[PDB]
Amino acid sequence: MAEDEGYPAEVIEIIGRTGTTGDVTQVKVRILEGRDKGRVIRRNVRGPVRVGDILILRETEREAREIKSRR
Repeated sequence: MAEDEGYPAEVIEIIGRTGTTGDVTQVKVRILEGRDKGRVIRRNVRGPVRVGDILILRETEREAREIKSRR
């Protein structure tokens, strides 16, 4: 319906837990539409999930901290 300012992604498969940051949960989702339509990525969010979930990625962030420490 014209609306294309955000491409929703449906969970295709769950990876598991992440923790560290705070009981994080990484899951893989695929683009339902938006040119690409068919792009699987790995988004990290807090809380569980269930195959079917849908969420738009207005940015998806990145967070390229890259701890200089590196030990």
